[PDB]
Amino acid sequence: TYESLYTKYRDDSAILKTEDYAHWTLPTVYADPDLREGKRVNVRRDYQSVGAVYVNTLSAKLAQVLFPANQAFFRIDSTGDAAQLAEAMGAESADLANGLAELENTAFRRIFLKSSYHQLVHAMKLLIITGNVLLYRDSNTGNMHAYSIRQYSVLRDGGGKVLDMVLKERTVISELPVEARIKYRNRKQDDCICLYTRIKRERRAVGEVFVVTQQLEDGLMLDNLEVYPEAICPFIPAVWNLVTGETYGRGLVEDYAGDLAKLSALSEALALYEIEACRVLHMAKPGSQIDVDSMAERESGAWVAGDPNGVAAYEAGDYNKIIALTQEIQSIAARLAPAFMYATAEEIRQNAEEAELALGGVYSVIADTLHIPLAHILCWEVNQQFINELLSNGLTLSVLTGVAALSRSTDVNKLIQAAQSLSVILPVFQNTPRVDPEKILDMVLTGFGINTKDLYRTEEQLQALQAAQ
Amino acid sequence: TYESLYTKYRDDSAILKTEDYAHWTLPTVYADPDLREGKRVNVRRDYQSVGAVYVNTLSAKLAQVLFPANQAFFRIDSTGDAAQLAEAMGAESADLANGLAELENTAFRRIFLKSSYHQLVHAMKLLIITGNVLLYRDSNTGNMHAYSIRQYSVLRDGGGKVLDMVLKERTVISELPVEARIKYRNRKQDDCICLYTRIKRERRAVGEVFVVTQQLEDGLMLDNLEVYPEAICPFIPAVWNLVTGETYGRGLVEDYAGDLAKLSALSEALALYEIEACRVLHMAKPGSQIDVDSMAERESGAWVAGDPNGVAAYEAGDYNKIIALTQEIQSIAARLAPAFMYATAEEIRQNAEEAELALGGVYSVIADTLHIPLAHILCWEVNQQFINELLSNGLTLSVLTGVAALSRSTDVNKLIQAAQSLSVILPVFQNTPRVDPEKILDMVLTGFGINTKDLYRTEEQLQALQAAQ
Repeated sequence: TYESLYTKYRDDSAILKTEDYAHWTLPTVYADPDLREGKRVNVRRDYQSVGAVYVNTLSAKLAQVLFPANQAFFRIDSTGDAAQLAEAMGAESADLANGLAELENTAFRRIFLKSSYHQLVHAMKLLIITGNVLLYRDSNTGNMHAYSIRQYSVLRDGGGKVLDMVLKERTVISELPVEARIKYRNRKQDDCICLYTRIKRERRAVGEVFVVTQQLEDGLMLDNLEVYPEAICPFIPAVWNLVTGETYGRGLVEDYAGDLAKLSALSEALALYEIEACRVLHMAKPGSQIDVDSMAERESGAWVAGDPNGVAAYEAGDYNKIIALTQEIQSIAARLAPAFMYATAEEIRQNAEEAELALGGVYSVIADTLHIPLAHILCWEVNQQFINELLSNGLTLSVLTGVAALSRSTDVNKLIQAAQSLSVILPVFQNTPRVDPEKILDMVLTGFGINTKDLYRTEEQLQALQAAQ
Repeated sequence: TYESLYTKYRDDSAILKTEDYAHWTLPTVYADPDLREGKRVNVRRDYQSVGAVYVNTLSAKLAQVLFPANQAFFRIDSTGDAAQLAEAMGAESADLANGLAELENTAFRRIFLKSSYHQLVHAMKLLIITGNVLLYRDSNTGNMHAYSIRQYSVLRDGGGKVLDMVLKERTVISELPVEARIKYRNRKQDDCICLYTRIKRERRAVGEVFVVTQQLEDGLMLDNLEVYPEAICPFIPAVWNLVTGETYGRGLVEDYAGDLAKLSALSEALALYEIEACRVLHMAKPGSQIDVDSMAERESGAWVAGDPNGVAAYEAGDYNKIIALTQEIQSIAARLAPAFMYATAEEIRQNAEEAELALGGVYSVIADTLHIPLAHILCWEVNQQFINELLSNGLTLSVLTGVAALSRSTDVNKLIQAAQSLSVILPVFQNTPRVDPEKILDMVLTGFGINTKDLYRTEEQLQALQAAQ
């Protein structure tokens, strides 16, 4: 009876309010799937297209910053406890730094298989306009899909923890498993049948757990029970702005509804004036001597008798109004521009920082709510054994995010500077025997923020080098 | 009776609505083939030509970005499972990297044989204007063809999976096989006869399958049964924008119909004024002393008696209206410009990124829906055995797309930078024996994102080099 839960957990007020926001920017992203059965039903548009362009540009731009195509978007600290991390893979105490880097480098490419990038862009659009999205990642094939709030509903506490979810989907009988298709032997046409999925949180001895099950419209279960640890669950609900106490988030467009509402009416008035500007009439002045028939029926080049100014073109003075309205609309549009950001790894650094400045602190929220689970899922896909050992014991991987994934990104810059300075300081002091070069080295290296333990040689290596002479 | 299915699967509303979009941009691309039998039937044009220029420019530009002429448009990851991939070709563990690169480099040239590029451009036009296209690739010869929704119809579930298709085509009796031409012995003229093809999805033990069959108008089958795995099917339906629940997609032009509709009327009014500006009349003022006969019939150079201002040229004041209308039309046209993008491998990178920014996230959709099957088809054409082994077992090739085919494109840039930095850091630290050069190497290389396993020498090679002394 998952239909009962699905209906119970909905919020009609938010669904009804979020129609205008879509109507002002991109109506086709928020279309109701329950009013159509495979045929077009018309969708109306608005008198202005500024919102569409702004939203398209911002959604396209956000994808490049969050998911760069030539470097990983997450880093592993590993400073917590190297013992267990090294014991899981079975490597030396120092080879962990190389192994983690190899895993991170080889893992992030998996996000570009089987059209995931397009779904990511669609999810960004959904988050910007409606502020809610559910993301499903299939490990067997490598494909993803994004859903709107018209196909799912969630339940959470006052503290924000998600407790339950239900998802609706439509299909046909031919797609069902052989076990369940023995029933419904009649009516084996391409008739549509609904399917429901439920995700529920539960706790076992070694931690919390998510349980997945499925059911048809008429109560019948379909087995397929699966259990995942909370860290590697394939379902990811996300929010843009979440007011404490509520269940669903809010979008960026909701903060700027007044300007769009004030712009649509001006656009309508401009359209009315432009349509009025298409009257082509010629007026014959009354009280003037003219020969209308000859003027209107003679071939070009003839001579006629009458005043050379007895006929004039219709004039209403509506051009100045168009000129005036255009300037006001342009001024409002320009004033709205900054809010929507309309205009080597360091380039990505600066772009992300400027996105932080423009958005106001949501880039960090998006990074926090998306980067953490995807990293675990991809790492599990690339190496099952290593993650299985970590989850069974209870401890979990540490990941850095929030414009802070520069752990292995821009350390070479801090080494180049040290090398440049060491080439200027050491040539001097070579003659003076009172200054120890080792202390200068140990001061300069630590000054720039480099852990000397990853560069200095061990005692055994020095002894071997001295012996090899 | 494939005619019944063909008629059943059509959507008349979309077909009737999509006429205006073609009429505003390029009427000849959407002409009905069932109203003509080999003779011209006139096609009407519109008062404005902005849409035609914009569509031509965008369609021409899109082809260069998607299908560059001097590098492959797809890359193979191979990180999934090198065991089976190496076992299929019969190569070593490390020679796979070279073999895959060779295959990718030698495969992509096949797209330029026998006039495929023109069909690709036509398909891009069709996608932009109507948002639907069916693409057929013939392996025997190397030619392609593109069809509009006036010649085919498709069926899909609520989830978007395509289940069935039907295609219509016209020909003559002389083209039929000898087996079927024994019938229809009479009427062996060049009379036109229709032909129908059906593509249906079905599942067998080792995966899903597509079945192709043909039939004439009068029920008679023509044999030619063929079976393809779903991955290497030669038919590819595509969409530009697909609203969940519906069957056919939507085009880019549909988002900007209001501006074009508002522009056509202004163009008509401008044409009316321009036609009015062709009245050449001379008016003889009433109440003035003049000698009209002498003025109008004497040779040039004569002297006449009369006022020097008794005759004036006709004046209606319609020039200012032309000046005004031109500015408004130009302003609207300029405002429409950005939406249609009107204005070394890195150049292609930047061009594709800017296309991503302008379009709003469709470049990725087009790449996802076109690159994946064409890669498999071309690879099968260049090497049948390798693909046959992979498909029989069940596993499939992994391909990267969505402005993410840079796997083997721009790795040399990340190596040049490392080489430049290594030439500045290693000259220093040569005197200090406390810093190990190997650790600096292993840090700098991994910092830029290079898998050291493809550069470092193995233990055996080092031993051999040491012995060779």
